[PDB]
Amino acid sequence: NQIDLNVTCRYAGVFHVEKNGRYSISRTEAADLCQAFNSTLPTMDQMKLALSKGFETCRYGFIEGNVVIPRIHPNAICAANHTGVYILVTSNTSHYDTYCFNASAPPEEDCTSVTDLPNSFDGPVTITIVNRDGTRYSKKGEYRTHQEDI
Ligand SMILES: C[C@@H](N)c1ccc(N2CCOCC2)cc1
Repeated sequence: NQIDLNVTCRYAGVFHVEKNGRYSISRTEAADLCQAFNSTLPTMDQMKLALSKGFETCRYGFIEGNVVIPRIHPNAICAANHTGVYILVTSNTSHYDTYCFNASAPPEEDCTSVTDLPNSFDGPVTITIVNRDGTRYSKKGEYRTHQEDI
């Protein structure tokens, strides 16, 4: 019973979380997942500030109210070569990665690794935080509160 959570640098508190190496998070699971990091889904203003500090990904993820890709450098296979906070407009499907916002993170680029999952609750799952540099932090627990996401 294992969940891998690939996480990024934080930019103005905002970071990206990909579960199990594929788009697999529902909006309800995304809110619960950020809560395990003492975090919330970023507002659009929080994500725009993160972008301005250097944050970009090539993956769709939830923020509060939308699914987006923050882009700095145009790339034909990332948000169709757009820059800025690219907003997904038309999709059939509901599962994406998520972004999270930790208000206690540093104000600008924080590319140290994530070494804790501070607010996970008791549970049976081995949850592994996987950093971009490969360093891992694992803990037994659970973060999902909605049955439909388990
Ligand atoms: C580098 C180390 N002090 C550290 C950095 C970030 C985190 N996380 C906490 C959970 O939410 C995002 C950031 C944990 C520890």
